[PDB]
Amino acid sequence: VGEALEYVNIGLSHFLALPLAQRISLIIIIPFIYNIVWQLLYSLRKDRPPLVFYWIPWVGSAVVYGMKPYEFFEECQKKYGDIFSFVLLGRVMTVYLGPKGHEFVFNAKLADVSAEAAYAHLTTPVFGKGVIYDCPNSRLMEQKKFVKGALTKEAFKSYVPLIAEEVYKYFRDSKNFRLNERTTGTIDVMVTQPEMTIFTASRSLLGKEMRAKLDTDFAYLYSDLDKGFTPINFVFPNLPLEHYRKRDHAQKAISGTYMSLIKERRKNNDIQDRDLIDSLMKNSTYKDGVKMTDQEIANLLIGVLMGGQHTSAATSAWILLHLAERPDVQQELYEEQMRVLDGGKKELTYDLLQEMPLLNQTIKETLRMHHPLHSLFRKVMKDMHVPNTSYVIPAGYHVLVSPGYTHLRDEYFPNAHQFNIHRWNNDSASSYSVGEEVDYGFGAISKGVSSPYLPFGGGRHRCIGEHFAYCQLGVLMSIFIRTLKWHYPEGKTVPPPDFTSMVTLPTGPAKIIWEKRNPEQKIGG
Ligand code: HEM
Ligand SMILES: CCN(CC)c1ccc2cc(C(=O)NC[C@](O)(Cn3cncn3)c3ccc(F)cc3F)c(=O)oc2c1
Ligand SMILES: OC[C@H]1O[C@@H](O)[C@H](O)[C@@H](O)[C@@H]1O
Repeated sequence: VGEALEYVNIGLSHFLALPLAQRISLIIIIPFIYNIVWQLLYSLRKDRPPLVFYWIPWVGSAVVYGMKPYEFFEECQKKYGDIFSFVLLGRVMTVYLGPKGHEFVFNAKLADVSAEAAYAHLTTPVFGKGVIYDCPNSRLMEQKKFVKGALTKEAFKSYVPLIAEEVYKYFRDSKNFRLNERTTGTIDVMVTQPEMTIFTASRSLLGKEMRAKLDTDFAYLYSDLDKGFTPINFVFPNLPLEHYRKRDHAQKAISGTYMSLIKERRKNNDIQDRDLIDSLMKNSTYKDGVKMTDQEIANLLIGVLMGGQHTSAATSAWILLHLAERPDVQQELYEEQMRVLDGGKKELTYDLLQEMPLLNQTIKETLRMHHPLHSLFRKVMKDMHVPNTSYVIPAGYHVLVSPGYTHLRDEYFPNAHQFNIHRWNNDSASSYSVGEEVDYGFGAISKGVSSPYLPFGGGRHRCIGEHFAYCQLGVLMSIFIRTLKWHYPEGKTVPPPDFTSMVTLPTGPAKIIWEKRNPEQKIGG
């Protein structure tokens, strides 16, 4: 042994007498070989879920998971079952597919997992400090409560005409439409839908003043900030490049605009119930008496508007794209519009939107086939035992849940790759809590999260924007259906999703051809 330990020291010094080319070679080949050896030893472990084999250390399965995560999940499921782990850019990700996985991740105890440890670098450089994932979970819960106070049924009743006004304004003024001058045209829906989404959301949630700013060069800052909302932030949140300086500058200037309005309303004591800014000005004191700063209010507004921006814009893009090859669905939806709105002689209201089940089923079905968020993550903070298994998920791992994968499984949605709005007949609610409820701080929500359909997540991190999204999408599609027909250019069909973007938006350019149902119809103003 003593002689062996001498030759270890000798071996260590001979390593350094190696030619530098042979040294860097060993610096590479040794981790490769050890990674394989480590995986082979790891597969022996019975308190660990199977780990997907991978050749490149640290990188792991990043390429196949990044580009086609559902195909990746399906292959891993056949080989290993519903629980399995894979390496992703230096992280170990433990996936739990299906309703039991929804339950394991979305209902995990607060002390067991942390969303903000998974997401802080993704969002904080875009939204700003002190909100969403740049704060403890208890602050997030109350921020969600504050925002939900502007998302009441009475708010939605007031938002519907404002959103309708913005859609008609876009049809009238946008170069993509100009309905008073053109009866047919071609659009890229990943151009039109982001613009319609920010116009309708800024007008209703942010209010008249902030919508007005979008008619100026200030809109360029929104574009700059929006570019900053990218999954590259997971690995490179800050780099000395113009991309990041334009983003940071936009965050400062946009939040500065929000703060200017806030401080001006406070100065004049002009604080009503007009928008989410009014609401947060009156309702943003935490339960320990600490008040959100004006900077934090502005940053929360950015986060809310930006999250709702990308999910909603992608979703209305997918609705239009699925309907472009379904003139039968367009026709059905049009008949429902004519019946509910008395041939168009009734103005659309929030109440009447609730009397349009087929419209709401079309949104529901689009969200089944196109979950905007294919993977939701948490960092594991304490060792977690997987029930009915011998598995223990150790702290330092991440858990990954994918309701969007199960949305596309035949076992839960027969013919899952068929767009069929009638699978939701007499089940047209955006979601339906069936039994026991629980309040994490922002209102009672469903205690169970085992539904195979979870477009809005569940548990403490559940979306609070579901009813706003349905309101916004409902008004927008109601008007689209009543005003236009649309179809594909010859030989085109629904594009595949881009799974590497911030949401699973359509791979572009995704073009449709519209035509006015009434070429003589004029939009005033
Ligand atoms: C069709 C549209 C949308 C879909 C499918 C959707 C989906 C989701 C999902 C799956 C989650 C859970 C995230 C997780 O568990 O990690 C979530 C959370 C959230 N969403 Fe949405 N969302 C949509 C629109 C919106 C809108 C319009 C807003 C704002 C008005 C919004 C704001 C939020 C917020 C504040 C959270 C809470 C994040 C947390 O607690 O960690 N979402 N959303
Ligand atoms: C490369 C592919 N991969 C795998 C690594 C990706 C890619 C992008 C993402 C984005 C995610 C994401 O943006 N989550 C945050 C969000 O929940 C979104 N959101 C909910 N409702 C509306 N927006 C949120 C919640 C609250 C809010 F105030 C703003 C928000 F933005 C995510 O979770 O995972 C990802 C995984
Ligand atoms: O969002 C518009 C408004 O909705 C109202 O019902 C809320 O009570 C207000 O706080 C909010 O400003």
